[PDB]
This record gives sequence, structure tokens and C-alpha cells, in this order.
Amino acid sequence: PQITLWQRPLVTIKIGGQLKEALLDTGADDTVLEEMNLPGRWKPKMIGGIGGFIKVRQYDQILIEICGHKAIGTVLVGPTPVNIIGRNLLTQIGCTLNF
Amino acid sequence: PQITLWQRPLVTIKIGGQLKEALLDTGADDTVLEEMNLPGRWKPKMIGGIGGFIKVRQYDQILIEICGHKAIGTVLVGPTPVNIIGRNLLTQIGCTLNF
Ligand SMILES: CC(C)[C@H](NC(=O)[C@H](Cc1ccccc1)C[C@H](O)[C@H](Cc1ccccc1)NC(=O)OC(C)(C)C)c1ncc[nH]1
Repeated sequence: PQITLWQRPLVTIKIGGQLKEALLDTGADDTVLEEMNLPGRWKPKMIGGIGGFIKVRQYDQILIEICGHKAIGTVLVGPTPVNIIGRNLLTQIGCTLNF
Repeated sequence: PQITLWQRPLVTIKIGGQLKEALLDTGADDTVLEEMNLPGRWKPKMIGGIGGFIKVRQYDQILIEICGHKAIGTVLVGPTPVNIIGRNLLTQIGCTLNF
């Protein structure tokens, strides 16, 4: 689909059995989601945005169906206000910015 | 143009006499630029991003040339790590997200 930006670009994603709404974010290098129950071992990481640094858990090899499209990537889980799909997965669903 | 997300979408901008590089960000409702030298009255405002909230000075009706597109809107100047072009200016130059 073609998405105009008059509203926030929100899409439904299905991750580990759960359905969530998330932001197609061109300014996020990483995908960070709010806390949830994801299986597997994870690594401790820290990331920064406006306002500073948050501590997150990284999970590699996770599968996500974005606005119905499958992709597998590193998903960082931890204290974010909104769920963010960043460039590591956006390039997997063939997303482009057009103007 | 058509920008693929394999690298950060940086575009050259012209804001008040000066040349800067900024990120095209669909996860940002506002345009936030790093501490610059802008003419005028500005008003305080606080914004939240993933690691917290920052105090920025707000500017309205500021002209910006984003890639040869002149657009006019509110520009927030403050302590951001990178200059961000958010949806309030992205819609003016006709920028869409596509997949
Ligand atoms: C991993 C993501 C979260 C992170 N990116 C962001 O936080 C980017 C900005 C940035 C890019 C590069 C370096 C620093 C900051 C911002 C996102 O677009 C965020 C996503 C979000 C939406 C709504 C509420 C809270 C957060 N937007 C945001 O911070 O809002 C403003 C208006 C201040 C830009 C990032 N990308 C690269 C390094 N860190």
C-alpha cells in the first residue's frame, strides 16, 4: 500500500502469537517494542533517542508478519512509549520513501 | 526521489541562510533541529521521544527548503542528537511511505 503521512503510519503486526499495532519508522535504525512475552535467550543492550538512553533486551531471529508480510529480525524489547518498526525490518518488507 | 531504507534517509536542507543534513522521519510528529541560530521570537515546549522528554524552543512559520522543495512550518530547536524532518513538514513536500 501507499501511505500518506497526514496521520501516524500505524500497521498491525503479529509477533509471538500476539497482535499489536506499530509505527513504520524511517528514523529508527532498530525495531523496539513495548514489553511483552517473547521466548528465548536475549542479550542486554542500551539504545538512545531524544531524551536519552533506555535499557532493552535483544532477540535475534524473531519472526514478525507486518501489515501482513513475514520478516525475521532483531527485535529489541523494553521501555518504549510506542512500538517502532525500524529500518532493519522496513528494508525486508521492501518499504521506500517517495516524494 | 525514491529513497530505499538501506542507509539512514538523510537529505540536505536549507534553513535560514544555513545548509544542514537532516533525517526524513515518519516516526516524528514534529521537525526538531539541533541548536541553531534562527531569527525571532520562539516559545518553550517539551517533547517526549524514546528515552524521555527534552526542552526545546519553538518556532512557527519558518521556511525550509527540503531537497529543493520549499515548505513552511513549525521548527523546534533544541538538544536532539540529529536534525529530524517530521510529519508536519513531510506532508507538505508530498512524501509517502510505500511497500
Ligand atoms: C532505535 C530508535 C528508537 C532510535 N531512533 C529514534 O529514537 C528517532 C530519532 C533519532 C534518530 C537517530 C538518532 C537519535 C534519535 C525517533 C523516532 O522517530 C521517535 C519514535 C517515537 C514516536 C512517538 C513517541 C516516541 C517515540 N520519534 C520521536 O522521538 O519524536 C520526535 C518528534 C522528538 C522526533 C534510533 N535510531 C537510531 C539510533 N537510535
